[PDB]
Amino acid sequence: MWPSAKFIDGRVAFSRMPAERELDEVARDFDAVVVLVEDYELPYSLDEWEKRGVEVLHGPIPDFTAPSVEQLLEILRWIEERVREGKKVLIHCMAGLGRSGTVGVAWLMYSRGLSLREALMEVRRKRPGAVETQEQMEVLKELEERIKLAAALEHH
Ligand SMILES: [Cl-]
Repeated sequence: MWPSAKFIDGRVAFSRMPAERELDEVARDFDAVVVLVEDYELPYSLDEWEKRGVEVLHGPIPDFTAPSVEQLLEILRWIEERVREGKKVLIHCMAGLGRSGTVGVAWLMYSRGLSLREALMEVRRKRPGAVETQEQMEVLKELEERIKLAAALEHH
């Protein structure tokens, strides 16, 4: 297991950007990768993943910014489809902090129904620093309220 990978359940991890020399290892350990960096941040083409038999969702998010709630939910749905096929999924930004941490917190709230508080404490335990900006934090409250609101519809 790639030591940079920070697992938030048995199948999904977040990390920093693998370097090109790290790709063979990351590919032996993961079947799918959600790449959250922008093109100019990458030091190799995303074909390198394809060549190694790894499925890619490229969901670029400019650094120190936040996805919208709809980008987040799109990423979550794709992660869920792969987990269902028996895959392991790595989510990665550049530093392993704000962007990939924001998605990882979103993954715990969606898949396990934990509060933003409990999810954020789990992600920070694995990587202190994660979720960097207040826009990142805001989108997570936005998502939390939507999750509560959707769970409330199902009760009544
Ligand atoms: Cl919704």
